[PDB]
Formats: sequence, C-alpha cells, structure tokens
Amino acid sequence: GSLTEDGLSYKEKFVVRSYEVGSNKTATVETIANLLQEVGCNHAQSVGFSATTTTMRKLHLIWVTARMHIEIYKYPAWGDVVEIETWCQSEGRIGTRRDWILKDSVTGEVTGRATSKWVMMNQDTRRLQKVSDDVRDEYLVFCPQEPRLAFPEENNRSLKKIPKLEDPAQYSMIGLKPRRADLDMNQHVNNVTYIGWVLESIPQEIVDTHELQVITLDYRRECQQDDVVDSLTTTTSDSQFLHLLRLSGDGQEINRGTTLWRKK
Amino acid sequence: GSLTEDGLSYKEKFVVRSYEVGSNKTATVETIANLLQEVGCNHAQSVGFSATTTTMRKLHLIWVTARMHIEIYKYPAWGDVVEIETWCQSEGRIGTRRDWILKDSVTGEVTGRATSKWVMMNQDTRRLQKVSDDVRDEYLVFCPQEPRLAFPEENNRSLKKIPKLEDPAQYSMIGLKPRRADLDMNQHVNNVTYIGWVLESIPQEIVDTHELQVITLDYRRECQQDDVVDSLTTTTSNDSQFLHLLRLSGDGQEINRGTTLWRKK
Ligand SMILES: Cc1cc(C)nc(N)n1
Ligand SMILES: Cc1cc(C)nc(N)n1
Repeated sequence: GSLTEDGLSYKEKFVVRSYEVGSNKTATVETIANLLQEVGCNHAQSVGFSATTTTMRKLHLIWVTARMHIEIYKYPAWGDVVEIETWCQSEGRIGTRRDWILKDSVTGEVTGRATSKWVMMNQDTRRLQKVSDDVRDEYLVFCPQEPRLAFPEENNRSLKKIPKLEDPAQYSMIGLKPRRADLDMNQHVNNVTYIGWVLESIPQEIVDTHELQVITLDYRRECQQDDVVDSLTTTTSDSQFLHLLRLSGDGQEINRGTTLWRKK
Repeated sequence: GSLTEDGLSYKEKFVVRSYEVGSNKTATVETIANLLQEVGCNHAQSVGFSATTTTMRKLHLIWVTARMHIEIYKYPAWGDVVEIETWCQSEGRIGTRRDWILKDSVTGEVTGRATSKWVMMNQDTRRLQKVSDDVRDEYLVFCPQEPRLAFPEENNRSLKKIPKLEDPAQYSMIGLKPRRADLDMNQHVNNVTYIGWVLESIPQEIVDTHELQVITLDYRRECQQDDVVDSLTTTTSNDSQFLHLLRLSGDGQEINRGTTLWRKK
C-alpha cells in the first residue's frame, strides 16, 4: 500500500484468500470489514501515528468507533484483487469520520463503499468529551479540507436513526462468547466480531437465498473478554432486519443495527 | 505465489496484518495455521486440482486431515514479510503428507515449520479408505520422488502417540459453538478453529508469560455447525507441556486430542 499523490488518502490492494470466502465463493462481509480496518491502520502508520496523535498520547485519549456503515454491490471472488481507498476527515467537535471505496483491480469499478463515525473517550475512564486545541490541528493536515464523502447523497442510509428492537425478537442466537482470535493486540474484542454476532441471528435460509447489501451498526458498549452476548433479530420489510446485541445477564445493550438483503 | 523451478513445491510471501497479531505484536498460531492452509490451496490450484484429482471426483473421495504438527521458532511481527514453502508427498497406501517451511523474508532464516498427515474419505458416507493405485499415480508427478521431510529427525515429536486426557481435567473451556466465520466454503468447520478451541482451555497467565513452541493435533471426528465443544487441558511437565482433548458437550464424543509445548519469555 501507499499514500496518493496529494497524501490526503491511502490505497492498498488485497488478494482474496481461500479461508476468507463463504459458500458462494465470494468474500464474507467480515473479511471486507477486516480489510477496511487493515487499510485504515496502514494509512495511520504512513502518516506518523501508532491510532493516536501527540496530544492524544500525553493525555489518555483514544479513538473509538461509534457507527459503521457498509454498502456492498459486488463481493470479490476467491482469488480476485480488490483495491480499497481510505481517508480521514474532521466532523467538528463531534469527532472524526473515515470513508472507504472498494474497487475491482481488473474492471476498475466500485464494488462497495463504507463510512464510520469516531469519538474521543478517555482510555482510563471511558468518557466521551471533545477538544479543539492541538488535536484538531494535528490531523487536519492529513485530511482533505473540502468535503469528500463516500455517501454524499442528501438523506442517505448512513445517517438514519436506528430504533431499539422490541421484545420478543423474531430470531435469536444466545450464548455467544468471544475467544482469543476475536480479541485484538490490546485484548479488546475486535469491532468485526460484533458484525459476525449480529448476523448470527439471521436465518440460514435468508443467507442461502439472499446477499447482504447494506449493514449499519451503532456501537453503544464494549463486550469484554469474560462477557456473553445475545444476538436478537426482527424482520421489518428486498429484506430488512432490526438487530440488537445485549449481555446475556443484565440485558445491557452493547450494539444495535439494520441489514438489507437482495434476492439472488 | 508460484511453483519452484522443478515444480515439485510452491512458494508464497505474506505481509503480517494488524488483525492477525496477539498481545505481543506477533502473528498468532491460528494466523500461521491459516497461511499454511492458504499456501497449500494455491499449490493445489497451480498444479490442476480443486484438492481432488480426476479419479477422486469420480469415486466421491476427498482428502481429510488426520494430524497437524506445527513448531515455531520465531513468530513474525505485525508488518513483516514471511515466505512459506510447501510440498506434497506420498506415504504409501496410508495417504499423503504435506510439509511447510516458514522463512523470514529479510533475514532468510527458518522461523517455523509444519507437517500434516492426510487420509482418503468417502465424501458421502465419511468412511476412511486406503489410497488406491490409480489415484497414487495421478499426484506422484507433483511430488518429489526422494524423501523430503520438514521434520527428518530420528525421534521427532511429529510422530509421537498422543494419549487420551483422563478425567477430571486440570483446566477447561465449556460451551464452544462455531459461528459462520469458523465455517469454510463447503459449510464445514475450518481445521484452524480446532487449534483455537484447544488453546481456549490454556490459562491466560500461561499465555501472557510463555510462547507456544510446538503444537501437535490429532483429528478423530469433525464438529458440525450445530454442535457444542468442551475443551479440556492437563499439565504434564522452564518448559511447560499440556495434554488436550476436544469433545462434544452432550454425549462426550471425542473429536480431537493433542499436546502443546511452551517456553518462558
Ligand atoms: C460511542 C461509544 C462506542 C463504544 C464502543 N463504547 C462507548 N462507550 N461509546
Ligand atoms: C482422520 C479423520 C479426521 C476427521 C476430521 N474425521 C474423521 N472421521 N477422520
């Protein structure tokens, strides 16, 4: 991978691996979510980060995902080359936004796109807060000044309010515990695991007869290593579903989202 | 990736990804096991396989893993290039053997090596069978004629008999169900998931103060999508040895058994 000519975005090609595809011989949405996360990490290293800034490290402040939205038009097949272009952008005092464009390496056409909202939060306390001093100026030099959105369209699927799933849920997958492979380098549950857990309540018949077109996921709380999750789903409709991830015990909401599926 | 000059082995380089490393910023043993499986799939595709042969597809026979042995000297760090060289070899009427050599792309030294035993199974009835004469002459052209072992040694740990864990187990991880990410393109539980499940019963303190040096894993039965596994472990030993056992939570049907060796950091 490498930064573009202007240095305001990063590009990287990937070859789809055999263990990364589903029954239809095309990359799974979790594989795509992993590749976006990988290209975002490389963009952060290529600009001098480790993701954190100078003032963000002297003060115990980290970046945490608040929302992830992924729209796929074509899933790359096992063996295909896919180029993802990512970039950061300021969103005022709210936080940072990171967008991605998935392209086919042979045809050059956009096969998918994604957007994500990020918030501040103290590492040692887990608050929210916001700052504009050194922090805003530190990443402003690595972001395009004029608006560059992956989903520009006024009133689009990436900015909609997600409602809370009412009980009882139509479908459910209970007793979901994360394992060492689900944790990251800091021993925190990877954000991609929540995507796989949300899709665990989707019926197998829906998966075998439909393709996941859109997936919006709001992040409310972090599932810990010793926690157990309950995935809940209800059909609201193409097929639309409302999702809810909560701790098996108290019923503490950790995630909520929506999925759209097209007939094959 | 690409086949070597003689065409009797395949080489492929990989860049270690951020999501593929553990707490020590080095690739996990499951990531390594995935890269060996990926380089093995590309070697099969490059020689004209898909990894069944012409007679194997006609007779409804497939290749199944019976044993996996992995010995790691150095785990590649996040961002490092690692080149794995794999090759097939006939093992008489028992089956095939596939070996791997992990090397560092910058220093060129061997950072790990692995071996695996494969058997022929009827796709439909899941009945194991000895390799017939017609099948052996189809893949012999893609295997080196003279013995080429990754673990040649007189008494290596890749050919040792693994005993069954006695009850009660010292450590255990109960209620392990596979998810859609654990299944492969044929909806079968990936062989790498069993490695991650075996290590689920290993204490967190052992992981945080030791590095996995050797892992031998015998495959007895396959875990299905709707099955639940119980991982069991017992210490048998500076180095620490453990005996493992994977069994279905219900009936207690053994699906896997193995051993792990760990050295102090
Ligand atoms: C916005 C947000 C996201 C996450 C994962 N946790 C918290 N507390 N807040
Ligand atoms: C040797 C072997 C391996 C597996 C996964 N299943 C069976 N039946 N036999």
